[PDB]
Amino acid sequence: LTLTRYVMEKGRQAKGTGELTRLLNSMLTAIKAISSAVRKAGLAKLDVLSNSLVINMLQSSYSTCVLVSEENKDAIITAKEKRGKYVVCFDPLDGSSNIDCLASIGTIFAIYRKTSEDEPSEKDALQCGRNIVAAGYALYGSATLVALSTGQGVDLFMLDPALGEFVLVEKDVKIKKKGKIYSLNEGYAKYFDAATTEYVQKKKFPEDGSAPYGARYVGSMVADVHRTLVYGGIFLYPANQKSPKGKLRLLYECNPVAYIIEQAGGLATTGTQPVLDVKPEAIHQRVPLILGSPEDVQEYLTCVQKNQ
Amino acid sequence: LTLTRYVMEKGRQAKGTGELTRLLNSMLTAIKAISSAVRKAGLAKLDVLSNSLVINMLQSSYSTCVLVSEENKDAIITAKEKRGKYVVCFDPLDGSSNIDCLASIGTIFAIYRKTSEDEPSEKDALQCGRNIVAAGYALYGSATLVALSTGQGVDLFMLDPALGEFVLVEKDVKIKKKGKIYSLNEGYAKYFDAATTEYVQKKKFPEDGSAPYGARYVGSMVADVHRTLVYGGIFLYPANQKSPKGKLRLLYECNPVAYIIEQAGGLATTGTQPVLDVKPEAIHQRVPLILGSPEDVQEYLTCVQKNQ
Amino acid sequence: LTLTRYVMEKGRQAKGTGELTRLLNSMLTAIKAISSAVRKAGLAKLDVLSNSLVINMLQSSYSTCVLVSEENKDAIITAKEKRGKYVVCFDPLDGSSNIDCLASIGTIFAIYRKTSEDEPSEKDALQCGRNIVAAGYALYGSATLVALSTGQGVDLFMLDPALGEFVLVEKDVKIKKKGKIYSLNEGYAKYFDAATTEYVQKKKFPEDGSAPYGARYVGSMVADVHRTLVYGGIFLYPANQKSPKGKLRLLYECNPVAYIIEQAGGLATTGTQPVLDVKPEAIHQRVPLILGSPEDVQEYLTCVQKNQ
Amino acid sequence: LTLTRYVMEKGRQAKGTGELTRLLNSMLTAIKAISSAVRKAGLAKLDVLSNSLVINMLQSSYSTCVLVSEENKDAIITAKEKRGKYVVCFDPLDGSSNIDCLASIGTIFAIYRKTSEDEPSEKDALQCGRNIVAAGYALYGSATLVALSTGQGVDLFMLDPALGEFVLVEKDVKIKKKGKIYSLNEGYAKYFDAATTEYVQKKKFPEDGSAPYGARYVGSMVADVHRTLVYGGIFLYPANQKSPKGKLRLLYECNPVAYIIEQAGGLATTGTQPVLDVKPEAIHQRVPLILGSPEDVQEYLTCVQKNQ
Ligand SMILES: Nc1ncnc2c1ncn2[C@@H]1O[C@H](COP(=O)(O)O)[C@@H](O)[C@H]1O
Ligand SMILES: Nc1ncnc2c1ncn2[C@@H]1O[C@H](COP(=O)(O)O)[C@@H](O)[C@H]1O
Ligand SMILES: Nc1ncnc2c1ncn2[C@@H]1O[C@H](COP(=O)(O)O)[C@@H](O)[C@H]1O
Ligand SMILES: Nc1ncnc2c1ncn2[C@@H]1O[C@H](COP(=O)(O)O)[C@@H](O)[C@H]1O
Ligand SMILES: O=[P-]([O-])[O-]
Ligand SMILES: O=[P-]([O-])[O-]
Ligand SMILES: O=[P-]([O-])[O-]
Ligand SMILES: O=[P-]([O-])[O-]
Ligand SMILES: [Cl-]
Ligand SMILES: [Cl-]
Ligand SMILES: [Mg+2]
Ligand SMILES: [Mg+2]
Ligand SMILES: [Mg+2]
Ligand SMILES: [Mg+2]
Ligand SMILES: [Mg+2]
Ligand SMILES: [Mg+2]
Ligand SMILES: [Mg+2]
Ligand SMILES: [Mg+2]
Ligand SMILES: [Mg+2]
Ligand SMILES: [Mg+2]
Ligand SMILES: [Mg+2]
Ligand SMILES: [Mg+2]
Ligand SMILES: [Zn+2]
Ligand SMILES: [Zn+2]
Ligand SMILES: [Zn+2]
Ligand SMILES: [Zn+2]
Repeated sequence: LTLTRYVMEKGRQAKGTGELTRLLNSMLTAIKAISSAVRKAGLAKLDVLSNSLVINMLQSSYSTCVLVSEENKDAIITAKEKRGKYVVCFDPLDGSSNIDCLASIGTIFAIYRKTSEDEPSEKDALQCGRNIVAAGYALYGSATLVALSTGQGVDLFMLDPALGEFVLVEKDVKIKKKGKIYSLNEGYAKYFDAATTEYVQKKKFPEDGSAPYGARYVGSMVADVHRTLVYGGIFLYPANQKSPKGKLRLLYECNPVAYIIEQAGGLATTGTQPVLDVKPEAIHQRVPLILGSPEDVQEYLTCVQKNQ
Repeated sequence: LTLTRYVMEKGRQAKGTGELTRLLNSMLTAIKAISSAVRKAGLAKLDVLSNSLVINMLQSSYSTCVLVSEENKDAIITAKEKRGKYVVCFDPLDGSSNIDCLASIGTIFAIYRKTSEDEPSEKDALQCGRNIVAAGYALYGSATLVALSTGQGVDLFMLDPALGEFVLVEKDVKIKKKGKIYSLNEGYAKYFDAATTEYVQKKKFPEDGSAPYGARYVGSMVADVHRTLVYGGIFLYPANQKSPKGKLRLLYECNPVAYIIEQAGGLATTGTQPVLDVKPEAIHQRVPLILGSPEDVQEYLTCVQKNQ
Repeated sequence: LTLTRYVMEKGRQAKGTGELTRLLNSMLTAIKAISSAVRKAGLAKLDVLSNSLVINMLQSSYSTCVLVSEENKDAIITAKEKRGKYVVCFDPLDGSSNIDCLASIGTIFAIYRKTSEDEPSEKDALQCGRNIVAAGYALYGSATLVALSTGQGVDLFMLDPALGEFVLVEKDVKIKKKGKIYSLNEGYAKYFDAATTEYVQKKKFPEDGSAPYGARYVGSMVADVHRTLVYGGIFLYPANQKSPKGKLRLLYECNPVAYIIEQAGGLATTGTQPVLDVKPEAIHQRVPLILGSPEDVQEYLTCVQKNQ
Repeated sequence: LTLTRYVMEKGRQAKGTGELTRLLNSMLTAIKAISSAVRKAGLAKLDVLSNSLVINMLQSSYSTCVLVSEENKDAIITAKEKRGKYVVCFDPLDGSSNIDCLASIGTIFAIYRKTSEDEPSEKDALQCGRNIVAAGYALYGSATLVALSTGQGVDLFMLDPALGEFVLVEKDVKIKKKGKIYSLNEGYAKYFDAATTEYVQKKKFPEDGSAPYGARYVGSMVADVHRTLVYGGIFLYPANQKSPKGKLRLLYECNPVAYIIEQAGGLATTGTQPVLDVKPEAIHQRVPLILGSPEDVQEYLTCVQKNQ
C-alpha cells in the first residue's frame, strides 16, 4: 500500500482531474530526494538544495500558480505556460539548527486552491488555514516518515529504503485526549508571559497530587510536533519578550502542523484563537503556536484567560 | 577512508594481534544491521533484535570472554572454545522511549581487557572507566554516525548508504570549552536536589547579564550527548528524589559516553567524582551523570560544592 | 525527470482520465519491488513472487478487466468492483534459467484497451500487437532499466538506487539500421530450418569480404533484445524441429518486444509476417521471433523467401 | 556470516600477521564502491574510475609492493613507505563492451607473495598461477557476487544491499563433472583452428545420439565463467587466426579464473598446458583459455591432440 498508489487512488475517489495528484507526487518526489541528501549530508546549504528541489518539482508539475517558501523573500509566481490552480506554502528544511548534530529534521507544506479571479499574486497565499486542501510534513528521523491529510484525517507513511517508496503504516491517526509530556524551550523562561509561566509551573508542580509531566524538546519543530501527535501532550512556542509575535512562521510552519493536529482531533492555538482561523497579512508573518492533545491545550487556554 | 580500513590500519600501527580489530569489526557490523532495522522498523522488540545481533557478532569474533548487556540480568560468559581477552559492556538500543516517534536512538559500548588471572566472571566487567581500551556509540539519527575512541581522541564516522560503509568525517574532535545549551528533563524539577535547582536557575536567569542558555532534551541519551559533543554545553541526568542513585547505567551508558567526552576534552561527573573513576560494584549499577564542556561542568560542580 | 512524474505528465498531455496512468504506476511499483527481490534473491520461486506482486498491484489499480500471465493457465478476470478498461499481458520474470548464475533477467508487459462490448474474457487479450496502447520491459541487469512506449517512441529509464525512482536516461531511442551482432542459441543448429542455417552461415562466413558478425546470446530474451536495441543487430528464436511453432510466447514475450523494436525503427517478424500483425488464437500461443535492425531482419527474410 | 568477518576469521585460523587480511578487505571495499557506481552508471570511463579505486585502496592497505592492472602499461611499484609483501594483478572492470547494454560485468584479481629478494619490480608479477595466494572475482549482475579462494576451495558471497555487506551464500562450491552448455564467440568460426571447429561440431552435432549442448555467450568473461562454475559446461576463448596467442590476458583475467575453476574441481587449459602452469613472460601477455567441467575440457583436449 504505497504512497503514490494511495494518492492516485484517493484522486480517483475524489473524481479529481489529476491536478492535485500530480502536485502531491511532485512534492513527495522532492521529499524522497531530500531524505537521500540528509542521510548522506555529512559526507556530501541543505536549505538551498531542498528549496531548489521543491520549487523545481512543484513548478514542473503543471499544478501551481503561487509558491511561498521560507527561503524566498517574495512569493514565486509560476510561469503562465506551466500554471495550474494550486498555491503551495512550504518550509523545505525545518530544523536547520539540528542538522549538524544529526537530530530529526523535516519538510513542511500546505496546499491551497486559488479562489480569486485575479492574476496570481502573493495574496493567493494569504488564505486562512481553514482553507487548506492538503497539508503535511516529512520527518527525516531514525526512519523517514510522511504525515499527510487531504481532509479525511491524518495518514502516516514510512519510507521503505529497500523498495524506494513510502508505505502506509497508520490510517486516520488520532491524538490522545490528554498527554503527559510538555515541550517548549525553557531557556526563554525569563521572557515568558504570565500565562506561559503559570502553565509550565502547573506541569512541573501539579497541585492535585498528579505526577509532573515529562519534558521533551528536540528543537526541530517537526520532530517535537510529530512526537506530540503520536504520544500526546503539548508543544509550545509562545510569544515572549524577545519574540512578541512568536517565532514560528504562519504560512509554512504553523498552519500545516495545525491542520495535521486538528485533523487528528487535537487543538492548535495562538493563545487567542485557532491558528487555522488567523487571517495572514504577510507571507512571512510569525504567530505563537501552542498545540497538541485537546485537554492540554484547553488547560493552557485557561491560563491565558486567567492572566489576560 | 572507511571505518573498517581505518580500524585495521590503527590495529597495524598498534602492532595488535588482530584480536581487538576483529572485535571492533564485529561490533560495527552489528551496528550496520541495527541501523538497517531501525530505518525500516515501523514497516517491519527492537531491543531484543539488537541485543541478539550484538551478542552473536561479539561471541563469534573469538575476541571476548565476558559481555554485559542492559538486556541481560547476568553477565554472559563466552564459551571456552570462542574465548578471547576482551570484556564488552553495551546498550544494544539506547532511547527506546523515542523509537515510536522516530527520534534519534543509538547503541553504546565500552571495551575492556580482562586483567584478572581468574576464570572469567562478572567481576571482569567491574573495572573503572579509566581502564577502557575502546568505547563509543552509534547514533541512528537523520544520518547514521559512529563516534569511536581507542585512546587517541574521538573520531566521527558516517554511514554512506550508497557504499554500505562508515566513512571518516571528523578526526580528533574537541568539545568547546563552554557552550550555550543545557540539557536535562526539567519534568523532574520537583525532585531535584538544591545544587541542580541552583544550576538550572543560573542557566535560565543568569546574574551577570549574559543571555540564558537554550534548552534541548531529546530524551535519548546518545542524541543529547552527541549534540553536547558537537555543539558544546551540558547534559545532566542527576540523582533526584525518585532516583536517588541516578537513572543511567554505569557500565554501558555512563562510562562509554564519559570516555568519549573526556577524550574530546570535556568532563563527566557524578557530582562527587569523575564517572570514569567510579569503581563499579554491580553490573547494572546506576550513577548520576553530568557531562559536557569543561567550564559548564565546572560551574555545576561549584553548585554541588556550595550546597553540600 | 523521474518516471512517475514523466508518466503523469504524458497522461496530462494525452488528456487521459488517469486510468492508464494509475495502471502504469502500479506496474512500475511492482517492477521496483521485483528489482529489490532480485538484487537480494540468493540471500532471501522468484516467478511466484513476481507474479503475485504484479497481479495484486494491477488489480488494485482499478484500471484492469483481464490479465494474462505466463504463470497462470487461464486469463484472470478482474472483480467487477475493481474493474477498469485495460487488458494486461505480462511475463512477471523473464530469464528464469539465468536466475541462479546472476545473468540479466526481466519483466515484460503489453497493455491493451478492451474494445469488445461483451463481458470481459480471455478473448479481450487476443488482440493483435498493433492494438497495443503501451508496452515495455524491465531489465534487472548490472543496473535496473525500464524501456517504455505509449506510441510516441521508446524511452529508457534507469533506477536511481539512492533516490528510489526511475529517471529518464534516453528519450525516443532509435535502433541502428544495420548491426554487427547476431544472437540465437546455436545449440539448436541440428534442428534449424534451411533459411536459418543459411542466414547464420552468411553471418559467420560472409561472401562479400566483410567481417563476420560477432555472436552474443545471454539466454534471457529481455537481455538479448535490450542489447539488440541499443547496439543493433539481430536476435532470433526461430521455429525449429523441436519447437515447430517457436518457443517464445506471443502475448507476453513477443508482442511487447516487437512493439518496442518497431517503435525504435526496427523490425520484428515470425519469418512470414510481422509479429504485431499475428492474430492470437490462444493466450499461451507460441510464435517464432526474429527482430532487430531493419536491414538485418530484411536479410533474414530474404533467406526465408529463397528457401520457401 | 559476512565477508569481512569471514576473511578476518580465516586470517585468525591461518595465524596471519593481518597483512593479507588488510589487503583483501581493501580489495573488497573497492569492489563495493565499484558495484555502487555500476548500479547508477547510466545516470552518473568506468574503467578509469574502477582502476583508481582499486589502486588507491590497495596501495593504502600497507600490504602491497607491486600492482599490475589491465589499465596501466607498466607495473605499479608501491611507495617504500607503504610497502608490504603482496603482488596484486587485477582487471578493475571486465566486460567493458557490455557496460552500455547492462549485461553482467566484473572485477578480477589474483594475489601473490613476493618471493624474490630483489627490489620490487614487474618480475614479481610474473609468477605462475600455481603460486597464487588468493584470487577471485566480483560479478555485477542481477545481484552482486564475489567468488573467493585462498586455497581451501571456492566460497561465494552475495552483497546484501540493505546491510551493505557481502554475506556467505555457498561454501566450497564444486563444478559438475560434465555440463550441457558450451560458451564461445562463434562469430570467430571462420578463424578457428581445426581442434576448435571439431569440438564445436561435436557439441552441436553429437555422434552418440545425445542432445546437443545449449549455447550461451554473454561476452563478459566473468559472467560466462561464473555461469560455467555454477551450471557446469565449458567456456572457450581459444587462439584463432586474428588472435594467434588468444585474446584474454594471462595475469589478471586467465590466471584468476583458472585458479577459481581448478579450486572448484574443474580444469583450465591453453590447449597445450594448464593455464596455472604457464610461466608469464610479460605483464600483458595473452593466452588461449578453455575452462570448466573436467570431462568437457578433457574432450576439448582430445580434439587438440587429434589435430596436432
Ligand atoms: N489525490 C487526491 N487525494 C485527495 N483528494 C484529492 C486528490 N486529487 C483531488 N482531490 C480533491 O479533488 C479536488 C480537485 O482535484 P483536481 O481536479 O486535481 O484539482 C482537490 O482540490 C481535492 O480536494
Ligand atoms: N584496531 C585497533 N585500533 C586501535 N588500537 C588497537 C587496535 N588493535 C589493537 N589495539 C591496541 O593494541 C592492544 C592489543 O591488541 P590485540 O593484540 O588485538 O588484543 C589493544 O588492547 C589496543 O590497545
Ligand atoms: N500516462 C499516459 N501516458 C501516455 N498516454 C496516455 C497516458 N494516460 C492516457 N494515455 C492515452 O490516453 C488514453 C486514455 O487514457 P485513460 O483515460 O487513462 O484510459 C490511453 O489509452 C492512452 O492512449
Ligand atoms: N584472511 C586470510 N584468509 C586466508 N588465508 C590467510 C589470511 N591471512 C593470511 N592468510 C595466509 O597466511 C599467510 C600469511 O599472512 P600475512 O601474515 O597476513 O601475510 C598468507 O599468505 C595466507 O596464505
Ligand atoms: O529550521 P527552520 O527555520 O525551518
Ligand atoms: O532506552 P534505554 O533504556 O537504553
Ligand atoms: O524465463 P521465462 O520462461 O519467462
Ligand atoms: O572488458 P575487458 O577488456 O576487461
Ligand atoms: Cl531527534
Ligand atoms: Cl548478463
Ligand atoms: Mg526551514
Ligand atoms: Mg522550520
Ligand atoms: Mg530557517
Ligand atoms: Mg537500551
Ligand atoms: Mg540507554
Ligand atoms: Mg531500556
Ligand atoms: Mg517468465
Ligand atoms: Mg520469458
Ligand atoms: Mg518461464
Ligand atoms: Mg577490463
Ligand atoms: Mg576483462
Ligand atoms: Mg578492456
Ligand atoms: Zn522553518
Ligand atoms: Zn539504555
Ligand atoms: Zn517467459
Ligand atoms: Zn579485461
